[PDB]
Amino acid sequence: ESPIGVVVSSRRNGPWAELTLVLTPQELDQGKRLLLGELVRVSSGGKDYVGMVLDGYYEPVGRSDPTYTLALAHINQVDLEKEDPWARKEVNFYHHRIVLLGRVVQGGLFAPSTRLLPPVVEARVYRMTEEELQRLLAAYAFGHLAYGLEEGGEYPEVVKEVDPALFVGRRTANFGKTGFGKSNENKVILTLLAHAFPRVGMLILDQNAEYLLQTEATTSPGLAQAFKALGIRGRIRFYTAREEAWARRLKEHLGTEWREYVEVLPLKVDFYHFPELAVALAYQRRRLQGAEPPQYLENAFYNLEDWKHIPDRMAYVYGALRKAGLTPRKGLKIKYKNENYDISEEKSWGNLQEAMGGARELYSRAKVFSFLRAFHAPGKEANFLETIKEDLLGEKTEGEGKVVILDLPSLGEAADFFTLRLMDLLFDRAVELYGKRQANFLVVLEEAHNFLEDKAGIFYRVAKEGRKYGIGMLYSTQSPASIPMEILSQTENFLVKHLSSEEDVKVLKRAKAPFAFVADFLLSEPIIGYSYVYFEPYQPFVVPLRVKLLEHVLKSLDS
Amino acid sequence: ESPIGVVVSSRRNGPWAELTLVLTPQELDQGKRLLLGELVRVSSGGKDYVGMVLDGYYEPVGRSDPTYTLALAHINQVDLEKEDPWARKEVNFYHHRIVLLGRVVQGGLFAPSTRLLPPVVEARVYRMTEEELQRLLAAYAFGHLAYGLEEGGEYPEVVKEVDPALFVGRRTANFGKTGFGKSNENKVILTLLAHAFPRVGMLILDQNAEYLLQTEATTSPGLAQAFKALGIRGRIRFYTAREEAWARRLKEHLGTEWREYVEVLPLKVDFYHFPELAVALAYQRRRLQGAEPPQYLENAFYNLEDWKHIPDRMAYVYGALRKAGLTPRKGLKIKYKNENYDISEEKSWGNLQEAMKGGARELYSRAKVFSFLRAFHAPGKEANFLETIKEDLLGEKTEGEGKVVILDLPSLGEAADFFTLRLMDLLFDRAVELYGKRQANFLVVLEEAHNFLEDKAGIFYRVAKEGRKYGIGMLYSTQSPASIPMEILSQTENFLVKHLSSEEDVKVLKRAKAPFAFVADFLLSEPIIGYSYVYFEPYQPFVVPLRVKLLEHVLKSLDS
DNA sequence: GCCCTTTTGCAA
DNA sequence: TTGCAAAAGGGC
Ligand SMILES: Nc1ncnc2c1ncn2[C@@H]1O[C@H](COP(=O)(O)OP(=O)(O)NP(=O)(O)O)[C@@H](O)[C@H]1O
Ligand SMILES: Nc1ncnc2c1ncn2[C@@H]1O[C@H](COP(=O)(O)OP(=O)(O)NP(=O)(O)O)[C@@H](O)[C@H]1O
Repeated sequence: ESPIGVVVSSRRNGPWAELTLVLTPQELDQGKRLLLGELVRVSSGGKDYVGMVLDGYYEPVGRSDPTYTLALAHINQVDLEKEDPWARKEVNFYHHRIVLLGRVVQGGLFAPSTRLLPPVVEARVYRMTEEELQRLLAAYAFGHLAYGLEEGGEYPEVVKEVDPALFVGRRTANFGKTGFGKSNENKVILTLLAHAFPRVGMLILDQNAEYLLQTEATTSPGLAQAFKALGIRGRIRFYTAREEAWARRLKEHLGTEWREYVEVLPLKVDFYHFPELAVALAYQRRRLQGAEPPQYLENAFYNLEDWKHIPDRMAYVYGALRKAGLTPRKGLKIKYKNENYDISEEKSWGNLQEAMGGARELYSRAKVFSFLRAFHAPGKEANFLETIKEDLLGEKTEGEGKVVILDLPSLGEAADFFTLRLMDLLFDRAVELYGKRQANFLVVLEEAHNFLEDKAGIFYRVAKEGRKYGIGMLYSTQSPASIPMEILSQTENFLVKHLSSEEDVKVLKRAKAPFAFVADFLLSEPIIGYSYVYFEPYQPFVVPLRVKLLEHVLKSLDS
Repeated sequence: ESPIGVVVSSRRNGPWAELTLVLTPQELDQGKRLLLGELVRVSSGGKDYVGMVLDGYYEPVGRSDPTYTLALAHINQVDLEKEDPWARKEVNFYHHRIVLLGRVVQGGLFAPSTRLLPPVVEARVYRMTEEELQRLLAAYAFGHLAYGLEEGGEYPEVVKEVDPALFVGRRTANFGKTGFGKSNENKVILTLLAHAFPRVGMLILDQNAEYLLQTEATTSPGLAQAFKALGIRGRIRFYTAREEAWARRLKEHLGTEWREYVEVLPLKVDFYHFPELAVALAYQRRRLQGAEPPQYLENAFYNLEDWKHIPDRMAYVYGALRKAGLTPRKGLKIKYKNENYDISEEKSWGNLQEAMKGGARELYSRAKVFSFLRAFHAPGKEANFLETIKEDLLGEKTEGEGKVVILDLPSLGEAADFFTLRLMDLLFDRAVELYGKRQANFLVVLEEAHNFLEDKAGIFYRVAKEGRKYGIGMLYSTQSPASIPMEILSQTENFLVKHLSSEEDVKVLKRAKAPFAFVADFLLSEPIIGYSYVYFEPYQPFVVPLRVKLLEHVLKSLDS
């Protein structure tokens, strides 16, 4: 409980304040060392700061010639330690560099950096204890502090706790090369949130079919299995286009009672039941792809509801839908003029075609509804977009919280349009509902480099304006250089694993200043599960961690 | 009132002169210190300058070895403040570097930089007093000077005040990261202006439904609640397409007397009363698009006034409107040929269509071009919200009344962009027409400015360029300096910058304004909420940190 | 984004 | 039958 060394300098180096430290022969012989990246406590005029050891080098102290002294001692076979204690007391020194991150304020928020530079004769450096480290961090264990693989740098009793106030309404980045634990960390965080704070909903853009169920050895279990193990019931809603296959897999991997944990829903709708929905999708495709809508589509989009009362116009619309190539359910009847036809049968379909208001233009241009074949399935009668919107922002659903997983791969090549439409609809509804209830849901999207780019930027709008409505993002990109700076600069949290490239670390430092002190560690130490966590404004400095395996988390939390 | 240290050097570092300062051990022991970014007064040849503390470092003075001395003292375990004062007295020095921003001359005008380099022997540095700082800032508090979160570096008695000369007629910028106080600062400025100078009109292009009512604990209260607290009556005009819902909210929050503070109007009009408005909107829509509106549309737009006197042409126009989809009110009559139909009924409409020219027939045939107008149509309104807003802002009856206009853009849906562009064009044209008879004297609040100031041909771009002549101000927030063109950034007069994380943002800011080169490190390193770097031209052409105030505290203080 | 084609409808 | 206007899909 005394200073490690003696401070012999200080300065302002860029936007940070440093101070040099010297370790004397006594402290070096006793066995006191300092690991690079360690956190120390600096006292200057009665105040306690937080420092991080950056560098370390050897330099002569006083008027000495260490090279000559050591070379001569080696030549003469003179054992310095046992024979010349007075010669081992004038070369045994060592310098260090320390950077003042900020000052911890009691009952308040960590004050970053410092505008005051301490004189040399009024600064001390004390090693930090476990209680102080816990007070620094804590102010459901998600990981514990650890400095590299060095012995004595592991602190299993210092942990970082998951808290909805850290993730809800704020963007979180997740970087790290392949096989280093991004998905495992995401699963751990989501499981802990769902288990501890059941009032938070999530929307998962499952791009790789790895979240609901995972059985290969190349990754940890999935959310469905985790929920079953933890005892969470009736919180997962799964939307897929392969309902039967996924139900078979779920039954196999969860037993005969899988329906108590997962609700499987289809991504199909009978467009002969929602012609207005079909028109809206066709009209919105143009806007979502840059260009402006045609007038013959604007007119229909605005007037279809009125058209519904004119049987002839409705017959025109249904004929356009059928001519597009959408197979109807067996037993449909049209009423052109005052005669009932059967578009399901080829004979009556041709009769109606030859027997046959803006609906005429729609029938002529019905070659534009062909892209809707992906989402069309006869006899469904369930608007999945409305179902998702109600699940996420229902009046009564407030509180309980729901987890929504979308099986994007099952949608073929329409996944991009479907995701853009869903995001636009959800954000518009959230903006409308402002003041009546907060959205309070978290958007999870892996391979975010794909989604964070478009015309009109639905995801740009979500990232840059979701804070007010409690709409938080948590994206994994695997390479910082692939994310636009316009979105990188708006990210509050960070979770960076090992990054091999140099451009990646340079971009990370450029986007977030405090990440310049760990670039060398990231470059040189390829360790799996080792992450540097940064959280504004509660913990505005980089801290290393050893993330926990999902199996271990489940086993520990079962009790 | 004694020099803090001793000047021991000076030079011309690039375009700025600088000089080094030394703090002696006696002063260091007394407790004197200098904070980075602090403002100090420099005396040289009978003229006082204004300097900023830039850097600080430790360097040995004289023939000494501080490293060896301190290491030996530590080894021998001798307290360095009670046992060996003569050894502690030769290593307790410290250097500072100071930059001269300029000197104030005549009536507060700021002479920039300096062509004269002061000799070391006759240059002194005095700490600046509260009176001097107040004079510096001055020539209804908005924020008090503060140097970071360092205790002892805060001056609650030094404030920057709100004055229409600062804002109206000049462009202001409001940058910062997401969640740091841009909206709160905007609301503070607006509330102070509306409480102090009631002859300044505003136009808030609301985009998130936050400037009228705000109850969620994620932003400061709304302007409606602020006005209710401050006792300002009959000054807010709300334009929205959700009259009933907003009336419910106002009733449930402002109380039962809410109609005194907020006046609600709808964004819907009946186009059967303003066919000229319908045709003008349809014609303007395409021009705001690519270009070259069709000849028939041009002809209709120019000659509808003449058409008004011909019932046959007007019947063709009304038939076109009805065919587009717009619903007329019950009991409408059309005089075609020599007959009076009732287009509100199916059979009458069919008969008229069967019965049915200088340009009206082509419009009737191409009736699908008016479909988009169904996003504004509501039978039985006869309001012309565009004209009403024009009278509210640039009306000749006001000559100073104070009118706060808030537009609920989200309610419109996908027509908000076109509506905003058309309204801005109309307002600017009217203001240009009014030049030489009366000034507009109003401010245009704009949020998410990067959406509007992108294209060089935009009406918002032209307003930003040419509004000062006619008295039209601006105040835009964008969250990122990199998203605004340099052409606008250079010409902007006022700045209010919060924490910025990206190096590109700070580089852009310093490229646009040279004096912002001394605060890049602070911006990058300190993520403080509510901390602002204000720079106002031309009276205060240097960066001064502030501590913006919460709207709740501003209200509670102004009540007295 | 930008630049041609095809089609319909109303002259003549 | 031809010429001209105006809207919407293709290629690059
Ligand atoms: N904290 C950890 N401790 C130990 N092993 C871990 C840890 N995190 C991950 N792993 C191992 O790393 C493997 C890959 O994890 P994974 O979550 O797929 O990384 P990843 O970021 O998703 N790579 P990828 O998503 O394919 O780009 C797992 O199967 C584990 O064996
Ligand atoms: N000067 C201040 N002092 C204390 N809290 C503040 C101050 N300014 C803002 N806040 C708080 O900071 C949060 C964000 O407020 P807000 O003004 O909406 O920031 P913002 O910049 O408008 N967010 P954004 O529109 O995305 O940039 C709220 O909780 C405010 O109460």
